[PDB]
Amino acid sequence: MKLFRVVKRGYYISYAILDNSTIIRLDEDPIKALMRYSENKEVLGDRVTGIDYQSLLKSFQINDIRITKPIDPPEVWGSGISYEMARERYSEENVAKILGKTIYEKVYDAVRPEIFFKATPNRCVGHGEAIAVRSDSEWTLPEPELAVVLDSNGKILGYTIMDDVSARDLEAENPLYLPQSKIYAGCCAFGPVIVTSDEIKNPYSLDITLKIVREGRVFFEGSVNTNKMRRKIEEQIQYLIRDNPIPDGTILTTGTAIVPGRDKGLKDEDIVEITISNIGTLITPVKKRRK
Amino acid sequence: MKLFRVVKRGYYISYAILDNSTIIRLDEDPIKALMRYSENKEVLGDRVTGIDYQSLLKSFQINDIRITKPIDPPEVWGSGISYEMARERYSEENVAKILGKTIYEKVYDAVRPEIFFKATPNRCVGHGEAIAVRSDSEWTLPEPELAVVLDSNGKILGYTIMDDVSARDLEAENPLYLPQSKIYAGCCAFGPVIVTSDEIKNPYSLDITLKIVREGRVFFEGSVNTNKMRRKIEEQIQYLIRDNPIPDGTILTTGTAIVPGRDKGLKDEDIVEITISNIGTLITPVKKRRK
Amino acid sequence: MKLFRVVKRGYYISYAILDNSTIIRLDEDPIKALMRYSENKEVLGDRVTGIDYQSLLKSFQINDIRITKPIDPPEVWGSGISYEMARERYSEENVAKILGKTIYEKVYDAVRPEIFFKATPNRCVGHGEAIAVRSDSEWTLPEPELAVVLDSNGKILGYTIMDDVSARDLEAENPLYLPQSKIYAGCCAFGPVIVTSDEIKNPYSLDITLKIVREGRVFFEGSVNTNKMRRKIEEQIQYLIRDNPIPDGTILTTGTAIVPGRDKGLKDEDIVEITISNIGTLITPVKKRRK
Amino acid sequence: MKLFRVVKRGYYISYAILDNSTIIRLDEDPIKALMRYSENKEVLGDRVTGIDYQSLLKSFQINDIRITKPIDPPEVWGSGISYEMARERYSEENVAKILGKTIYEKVYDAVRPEIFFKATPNRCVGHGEAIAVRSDSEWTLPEPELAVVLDSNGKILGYTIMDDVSARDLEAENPLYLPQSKIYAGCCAFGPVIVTSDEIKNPYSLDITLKIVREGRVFFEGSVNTNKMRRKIEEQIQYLIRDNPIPDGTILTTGTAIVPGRDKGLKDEDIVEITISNIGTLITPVKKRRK
Ligand SMILES: [Mg+2]
Ligand SMILES: [Mg+2]
Ligand SMILES: [Mg+2]
Ligand SMILES: [Mg+2]
Repeated sequence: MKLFRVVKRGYYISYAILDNSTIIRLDEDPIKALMRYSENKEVLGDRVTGIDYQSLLKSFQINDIRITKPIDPPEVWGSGISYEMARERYSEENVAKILGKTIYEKVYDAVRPEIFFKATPNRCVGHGEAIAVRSDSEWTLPEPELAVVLDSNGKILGYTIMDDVSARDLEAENPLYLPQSKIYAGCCAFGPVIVTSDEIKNPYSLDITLKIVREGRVFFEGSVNTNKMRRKIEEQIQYLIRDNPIPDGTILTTGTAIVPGRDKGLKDEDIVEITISNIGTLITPVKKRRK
Repeated sequence: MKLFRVVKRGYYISYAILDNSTIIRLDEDPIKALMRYSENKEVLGDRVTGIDYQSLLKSFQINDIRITKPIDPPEVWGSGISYEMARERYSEENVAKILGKTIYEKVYDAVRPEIFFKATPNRCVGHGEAIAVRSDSEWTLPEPELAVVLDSNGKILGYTIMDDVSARDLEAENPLYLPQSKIYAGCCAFGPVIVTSDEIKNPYSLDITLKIVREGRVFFEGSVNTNKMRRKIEEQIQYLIRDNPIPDGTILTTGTAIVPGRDKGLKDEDIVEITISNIGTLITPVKKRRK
Repeated sequence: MKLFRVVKRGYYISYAILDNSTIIRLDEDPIKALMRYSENKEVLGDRVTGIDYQSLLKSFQINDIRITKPIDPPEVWGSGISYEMARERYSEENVAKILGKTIYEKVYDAVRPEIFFKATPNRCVGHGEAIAVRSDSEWTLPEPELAVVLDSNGKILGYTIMDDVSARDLEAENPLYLPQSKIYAGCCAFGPVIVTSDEIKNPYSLDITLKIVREGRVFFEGSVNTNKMRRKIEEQIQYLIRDNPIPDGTILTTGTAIVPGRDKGLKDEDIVEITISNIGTLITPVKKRRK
Repeated sequence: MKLFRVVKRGYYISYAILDNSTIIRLDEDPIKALMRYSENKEVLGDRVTGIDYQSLLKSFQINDIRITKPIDPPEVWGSGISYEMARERYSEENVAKILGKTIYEKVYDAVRPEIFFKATPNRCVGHGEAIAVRSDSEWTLPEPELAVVLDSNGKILGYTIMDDVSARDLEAENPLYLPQSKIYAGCCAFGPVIVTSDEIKNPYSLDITLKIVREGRVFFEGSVNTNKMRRKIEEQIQYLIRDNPIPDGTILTTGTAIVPGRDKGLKDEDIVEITISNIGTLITPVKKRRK
């Protein structure tokens, strides 16, 4: 099952695609629906015709329906430095270091992984909506990541594409600026669907692709497979929930492996496109904040 | 006006003390009430007798009413290293450093202050309720701080006492562990009242006192005045709201100046008592989390 | 306990007077409060000062509070011809008769009492508000009646004063017009309080007084005691609930004994005043409807 | 457009059939939907497949959906004696009479029509649900009637079939018993659809058919056309709303022309079937109330 959501005349409607391309309009709240499917694979609703899912993916709007965030995640959390190359996330001198070894280098090996708070729902956007670059950032990069939807016990309810938008220049100036670099209006995008757990045989065998498009131009193109992830998702979940209650429908984003260069900073009117196998392609325009 | 709130048979009731010791039961939501007073000093409600505020402060419960968090803050944010001595927040080698200078040392001077995400409302507790020490922390300290209640424009609606409970050992191991050290069930307490802006002539002239009590014993006693704060509150507010919408009733906690020693780690059954001039004394029992 | 309710800035607040003239502001819905008192005499709320009940009775408004209907009764039902003299309710020829005996004459004796539907809550008014005379009525009379508040089982939760406003001319033309004569905007008023069951030792020993005031002038004055009621209230309740569910807070009005003459028809600007022992005095201005 | 409603796992869902047999699941409340269609013929929702309307009509339930009342009418009102033959509604002596002429005879001619209060929503049932015979009734008859759905101004939003269930024996004993004879649990049924105003060219040219079925047996069969209605619907509406606000979605039932004989009283397990042209057939089992 693949869940999506549209806004229509100020109200939300949720939908699900079943393997055979048939669309079901949902009776329940989409988070409730994900919890139910997790149990017995039951889906409550009616089969609809005239909802053109493929056109929604391409055009964002048809008639008076517009695709958006597939759910409102009460909380969003991130995980850091979960790939081999991620040790080198900012290799240049000026990095913070613990006795000669950099903070990122140290955390890559350490028993305890990095976990940070990413976003509240109102700070998130979806397919076809604008992500944002801070007014005081000179170097902001999108981070293509696989993300899980969780229940309150830390059980995986589904998978989706997330963009961990990061003001990389601010983080570099001082690791104490990390929350400012990560948390703001439009700092995060996800979708276009949430896929149920059975839609992915092996989460550690999916292609993640990032393209940045500037005035028709492919400004960057990069691809890494999830078989290169060295810190497993279950361990990330484990540390996130320890002494820390998370509500149903929380999203954990599992860290990036694709890092554009210092000169590949995002700017106004850019188009970020992120693809993951079996999920789809998340497309977001870019908008620079004014002082 | 000083606002407090009680839970009574599963429902909330808000109250306000006016200068002349008279108690008013509020008609409106306490956040709405704070916004209104901010405008014209109007308070909607009825004068009550038989609500013994002084006894509530001492005993927490009388009959079937219990004092608690005076509001539900939709978000709580913290500010870091805002006092002269705070450069030395963990002076010992092993600290992360940028070209010989430590991260805390650097941020104390830098134009940009430290701002981090502290808590969601359900992660907060109030007067007479238990704060918590993480199951995997060997060194947790309370941070006595002055905190402001804000509206969505960043206007100060009032002041209160906050305890920025911190797993200091985790932060020390790696500054990337800071969110884990700061954000969890019972990581934050505030109250016992919120005082309106006019109740404090000068926020930069108040005594903050911390006492930790172990089995009747004064395990620690420390006091610093707010005239020692080097980073003003308005600048902290400025950086918090930049490209970052905050809902009405958000709390910003302004940083601590009282730092107990490495051996003064909190443990089960401890009692933390925090006093600030004109506000009152916040009292919370301590509870250690089990693995 | 005596319950009243005020509207204040578009919202309701309920209050109760206890024997010793002390005022309690209620925590619960007033219907819920009546149900609870019915059980164990428990009242949930805070004692207030500065609510001048006696002034409310006289002046209707003080500052920004106005007295109104003490509850919203989901349904209001009436009982007919429950007094000895009520056989003569319209004695003049032209009355409908069953084999020489009039319909009212017949129902006075018959095993089955008269029960009719009186009003929905939005068709009711309270102390100090305008009752209404139909645009097409040439002869409308107020009917001073004792009324009970009931729960869903038909248990008496309290007593109050009701005015069964009746377009008597329409009823006289044809008994099939009775619902039009009885049910309309402002066809019904009650209050100013609801008194709990223990506030009345004997419901069959209370003085009911009707006065109609026209431009300072006592246009009518009449008084009958409830010891003259020949059809008991419990029997009226019995027939009302038979195969007929009534929601909590339903009001049954028990029939009138005071019937002004054919020439005493109500008109614009009139003031109806109804007094019952131990309850109080219901005062309503009169307003004639325009075609 | 023809509206129906199902209950499914404790929640309601509304649907509409468009001329071409296509089913639309509604976005809005069905009363809101009727008001909108009344304006510009706009319908908000999605086309569905797998909702078998014809099977619902026949079988009441399929899988986990059950047809019921198409709306919750906040109020239901009735009109009386609107057909030529209705003068003879109980011709036998013992009838109430005004100077030799019976009450029904008088009201048939009189400028003012009969209007009475019929039911609250919780006293109503729909297609496939049980109507009821009072425990103390020895002669109850169904009254097949055309009914209008109205807005607050008295504008016709649609048409439907209603059964004005009447304890005829109680009415006959005394016209003052009419409300007891008319208003009770299960005193009223309507459906199975509401048809929009354009679905009926002439309301005064429709066949109304009543059949009562006892153990497979046609116990009664009767049919009258609406071209025999002598009191027009607009006049009934006019008198209903005069000085009398009615909420959106109120139903007025326009009076019956089919009156079974004194021996045709309903009993337990009976099946009442009512047909009107262009609307459909309302089917309700019968259940006798126990003392
Ligand atoms: Mg990331
Ligand atoms: Mg702190
Ligand atoms: Mg009366
Ligand atoms: Mg009828």
